Amino acid sequence: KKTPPLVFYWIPWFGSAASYGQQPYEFFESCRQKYGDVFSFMLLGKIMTVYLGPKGHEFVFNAKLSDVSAEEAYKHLTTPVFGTGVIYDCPNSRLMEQKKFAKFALTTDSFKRYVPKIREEILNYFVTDESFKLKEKTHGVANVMKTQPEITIFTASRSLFGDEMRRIFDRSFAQLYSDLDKGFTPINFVFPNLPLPHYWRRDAAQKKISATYMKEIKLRRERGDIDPNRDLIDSLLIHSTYKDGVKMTDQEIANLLIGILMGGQHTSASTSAWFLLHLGEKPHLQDVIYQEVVELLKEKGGDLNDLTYEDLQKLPSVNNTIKETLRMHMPLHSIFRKVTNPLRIPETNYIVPKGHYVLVSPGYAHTSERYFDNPEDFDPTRWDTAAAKANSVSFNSSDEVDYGFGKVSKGVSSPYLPFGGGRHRCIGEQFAYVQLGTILTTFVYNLRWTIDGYKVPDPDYSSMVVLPTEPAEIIWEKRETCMF
Ligand SMILES: CC[C@@H]([C@H](C)O)n1ncn(-c2ccc(N3CCN(c4ccc(OC[C@@H]5CO[C@@](Cn6cncn6)(c6ccc(F)cc6F)C5)cc4)CC3)cc2)c1=O
Ligand code: HEM
Repeated sequence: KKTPPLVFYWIPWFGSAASYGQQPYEFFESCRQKYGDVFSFMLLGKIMTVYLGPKGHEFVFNAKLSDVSAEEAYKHLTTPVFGTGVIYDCPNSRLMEQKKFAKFALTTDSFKRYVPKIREEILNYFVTDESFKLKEKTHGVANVMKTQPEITIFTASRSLFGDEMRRIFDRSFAQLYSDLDKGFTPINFVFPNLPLPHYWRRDAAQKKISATYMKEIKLRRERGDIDPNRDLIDSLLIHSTYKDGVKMTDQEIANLLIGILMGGQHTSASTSAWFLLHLGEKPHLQDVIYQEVVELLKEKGGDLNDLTYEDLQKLPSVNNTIKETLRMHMPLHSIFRKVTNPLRIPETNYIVPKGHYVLVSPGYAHTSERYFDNPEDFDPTRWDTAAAKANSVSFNSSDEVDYGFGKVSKGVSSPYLPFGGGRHRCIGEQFAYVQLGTILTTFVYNLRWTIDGYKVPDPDYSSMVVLPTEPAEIIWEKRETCMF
């Protein structure tokens, strides 16, 4: 009566890892139907306490700074991958402000600039890459698991870092990111640093990529032109001063960029991968977006005026599509807080011993039939003339709160929380809809793809983000054959 019911573990230290590791939303539901909303289950030595539904969103995201802590849970996943000093390798208050700094490059004025850039890179890929080669080919097959992470990393790189850094990638140093990218695996949670080639190439890579950003930060500064609020590198050059007057070192700034680049790239890659495969099973939907985009362009020329950020606003169908994939495949299937003081689940007789791991999964409610009718059908129409990414789209108090990076909703009690809530809330929400929006609109305008006498592959949950199975590929044709 004082603790949540810990459950059976197939092999004990191993715990429920396979059932949960194989499918969390299924595993969660099986327990719910005979224990209720909260229950514990052990995993890799660490036992896991879960709270399902909106109320579990409140108890976790809105937990006091003293009761839980995300630094503890994420430290080894990120630090060895990004670097020291920043993001979970520092007090919470340092993290909060590092958000404030970064947000200055994620504003409406930046976004208007980012869209043409982001589109321009996509068009580079359509031509130069073997997957498409639109200039010479009219048919094609694209492995979305290859293309999307490359398109996402090139688009993010160009928007947030600039054109000098995007030209540096055209080289072998591209490799260094593949090596650091491999370092970013849930295998870190338990194995942070081992002596085999993987971990060495990963530490080496980090230090060389950190140097690359340090040198560009250096020159961009001394050269003396950091004036346009061009990007994320500019905004950290001018804002990197904490409350107390302490100032981030340039290596620390460099590690933050790496953190944010890889952080944003993985999540956004999944979602673009997923709405390509899903849009491919239902090509009817692609033509909905295509008609809407052409009607917006108006009378002649494929586009009367190349599509802008403001225009991206006027396209509910594009935005509704992004909301549906984030519902059906929230890249982050489970979010953790390590418990630092015993917690008294209210409207309950439970204490969560200190030292347990607290797991919240908005994705469950997203996939849940208890909260969405026909939850496993890809139907973006369910968003009824409501294309907003977020608002207090659910109940309880939704008044505002400031944790040090801008005022944010107090109430997190919604079934749909793809970007989370509370202090660790995502700051990249609007950058994603822009980036993904531009990828989507650029894709349908030039290509019409399909899905090979089949339907969407089963998701793999064994990595950072929820990704598709190995033979994941779309077969494209051209909506207009002659353009160069
Ligand atoms: C079946 C055999 C079995 C045995 C074991 O072999 N087995 N096999 C396989 N598995 C297996 C494999 C994996 C798991 N994982 C459980 C834990 N999951 C996970 C996912 C995401 C996480 O997020 C980390 C942070 C959160 O915020 C981010 C992200 N972000 C938000 N916006 C942008 N980025 C962030 C923030 C800000 C930044 F600036 C940067 C950032 F990055 C980073 C944390 C944890 C992964 C799956 C479980 C089981 C097994 O159990
Ligand atoms: C669809 C794409 C994205 C999704 C679904 C997403 C989702 C989330 C979620 C759920 C969290 C909360 C994690 C937690 O509570 O522990 C989060 C945090 C965060 N995200 Fe994102 N994110 C996305 C893209 C981005 C991008 C593009 C950036 C940067 C440009 C970004 C930066 C962050 C940061 C800095 C945090 C805060 C980490 C913390 O407070 O501990 N995310 N994101």
